[PDB]
Amino acid sequence: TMLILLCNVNIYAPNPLGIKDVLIAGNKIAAIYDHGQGEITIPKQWPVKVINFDGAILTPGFIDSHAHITGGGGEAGFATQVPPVGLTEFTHAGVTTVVGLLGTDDTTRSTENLLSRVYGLREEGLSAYCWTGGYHFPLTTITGSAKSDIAFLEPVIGIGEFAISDHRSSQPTFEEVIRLASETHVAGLITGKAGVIHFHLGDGERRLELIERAIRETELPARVFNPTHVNRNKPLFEDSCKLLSKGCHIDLTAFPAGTAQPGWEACDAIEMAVERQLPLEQITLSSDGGGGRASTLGETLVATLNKGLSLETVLPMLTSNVANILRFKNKGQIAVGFDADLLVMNEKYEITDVMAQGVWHKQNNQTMIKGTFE
Amino acid sequence: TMLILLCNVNIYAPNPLGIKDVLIAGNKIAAIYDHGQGEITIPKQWPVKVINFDGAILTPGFIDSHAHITGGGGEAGFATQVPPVGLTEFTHAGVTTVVGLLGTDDTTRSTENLLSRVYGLREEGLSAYCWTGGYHFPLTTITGSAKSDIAFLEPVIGIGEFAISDHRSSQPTFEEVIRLASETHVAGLITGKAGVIHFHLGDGERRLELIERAIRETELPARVFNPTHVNRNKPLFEDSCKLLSKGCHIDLTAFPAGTAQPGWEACDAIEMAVERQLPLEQITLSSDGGGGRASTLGETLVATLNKGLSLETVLPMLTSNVANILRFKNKGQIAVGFDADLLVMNEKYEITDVMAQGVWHKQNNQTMIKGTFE
Ligand SMILES: [Zn+2]
Ligand SMILES: [Zn+2]
Ligand SMILES: [Zn+2]
Ligand SMILES: [Zn+2]
Repeated sequence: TMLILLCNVNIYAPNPLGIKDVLIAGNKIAAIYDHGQGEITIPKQWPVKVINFDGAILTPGFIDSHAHITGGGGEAGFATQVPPVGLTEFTHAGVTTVVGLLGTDDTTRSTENLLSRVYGLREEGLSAYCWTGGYHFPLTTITGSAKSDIAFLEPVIGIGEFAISDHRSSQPTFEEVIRLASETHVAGLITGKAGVIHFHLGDGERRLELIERAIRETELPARVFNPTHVNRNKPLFEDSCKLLSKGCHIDLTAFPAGTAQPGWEACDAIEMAVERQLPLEQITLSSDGGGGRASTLGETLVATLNKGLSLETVLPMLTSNVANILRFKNKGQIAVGFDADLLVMNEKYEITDVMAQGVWHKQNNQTMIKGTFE
Repeated sequence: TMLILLCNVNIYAPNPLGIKDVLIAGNKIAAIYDHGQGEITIPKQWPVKVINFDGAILTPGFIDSHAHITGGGGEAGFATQVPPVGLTEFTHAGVTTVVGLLGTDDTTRSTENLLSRVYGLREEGLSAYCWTGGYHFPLTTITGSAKSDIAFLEPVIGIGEFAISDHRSSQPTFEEVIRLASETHVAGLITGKAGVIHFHLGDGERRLELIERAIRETELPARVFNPTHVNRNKPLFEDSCKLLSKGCHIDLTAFPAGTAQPGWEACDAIEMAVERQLPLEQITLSSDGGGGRASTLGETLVATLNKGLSLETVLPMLTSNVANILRFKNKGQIAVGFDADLLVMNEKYEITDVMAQGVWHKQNNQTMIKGTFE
């Protein structure tokens, strides 16, 4: 039914509001107000469903800016192509918005594949967007240019994951990179969309040089440049922390626990950023799912809380911080007028309930909706 | 506010429902129920606006399937290119959904212009779609084929307005036409969209021969072939009425009252269809606005009600019959779950209030929203 009243929820918006009741109307958050119960009169003719959550934590849904929705892989032979990621692999991990991309294999996979799968996820109830262009130069696009792709394909928000400082990159020049950045930036103005270039970083010692030079030498705003994997090695993390001062958002990768290799686990990188007093609103977390599994997002969250960080310190990294850089004006907050994408968590931060666009995909820890072929 | 309660409305859905109360929740119709005498208590914390209409007629918004949103013209020199049609030219005529197209001038105007303007009108709060391809062959498209424009550009729903039996046509062959129809039909299957070819008819004596042949000789469903301007001359209208038996929707043009003269005024054609016991669900009316003004849709409606036809007979031709052929599953009806696209009319059938996606564009005879540059 179309109106859902969520009573007695302890809201992290991500900022803590305390105990509230929330009215959902269709796919939107319509009201948030101090908790009552028996003293409210609901008209009998209105289709309202009332759920009492007994003070459970409610958070916005996670926005995963980096997922290989078509499947990634292929770097160890053709048998290593990962199949497309099922709906429930996102929704059950608390992901209510996904941004898809191609990675190393933009030779056998196409943007048509990517965008098709965005529409398919949208048809199944998930919010979904994608990055055009891919990993290599020349770019992989539908229309022949990034500029035209971002302008005319509504779900295309920018260029990604474009590779720098990696043995698998195209060895892009400074001139190539700043031209791509101009394209996405301008397309963002034309469209109101993110207008960012999301960079895959490898383990090359040149690290962020290209981005540092772009911001120092050119007029392109620093927010256009969005490096990911920045916790993959320690010198790179250190340089990424410095780049915050310029105004970039940086994206950590939620590596499977015990896998962060010679870099930092994401929970440790976040602990470091907190201690250092870095601008936390500029830091985000993504899964690399399909490339990775989206459940590492919540695992990283719980590992952080386990260190003694507060939910409101870390939760923006999965929600409002992502929506700010990606210009998703209606996502990432539990606030009136925003989309009804929300999670309920129990006291050990397991996600028990998942709502996407006002529809339950998981409720009382049970699957309500699964993908067509799951 | 995000909930609006429309009280004491006489609903034509288009089917007559009698007097009701209607709850709008964001952009959707959430409840429709019997108008009682006692005012109901609405919880004070919920942002609900209540509005009383004293029994006024409420209808779905008009869906205009044929408008030159960029402007048309150009057929008498370059100074005849019409400027883009303002937002209010649609809303104030009761048009809450428009489908744009290019016409004779697909040489100086592009699908990029068209689709840009679709997104513009959506940003201003109109629902808007477009036809790709245009008038001539080879087609005008963004991606270089209709099939790929329909598959990957969300707002693109089919091919139009493709000219047959007209001195300005490309003199298309049967093989050309059926291949186009194949493209749009399959793209409709892939996407769920209309998957139709909307044909501009001229005054050529060959009339609908190419369509008739396609239906007779091939497996293409009749609903694929959607001729417009079928009232423009009398023999064409006679042939278009026969095409209803094959299962095609046919589209009448709401010519300005002075002016249909070799053919039939749209109100006279509608009256003939009713009298002749034709399948009225298969007949639509569009404005050719920009090409033409959307206010002729209302004018036609009023002219047919003055002949003594009923509002429930004619109103589907502006609303549900259009939604049916174009596969707009959430438009065209005042029913729970459909989009909150609604008109209120006075007893002279003048449009006093216009709601698009739950937002008022006209209220009590006053403009509430205008276009950016109107
Ligand atoms: Zn990567
Ligand atoms: Zn990746
Ligand atoms: Zn025409
Ligand atoms: Zn026209």
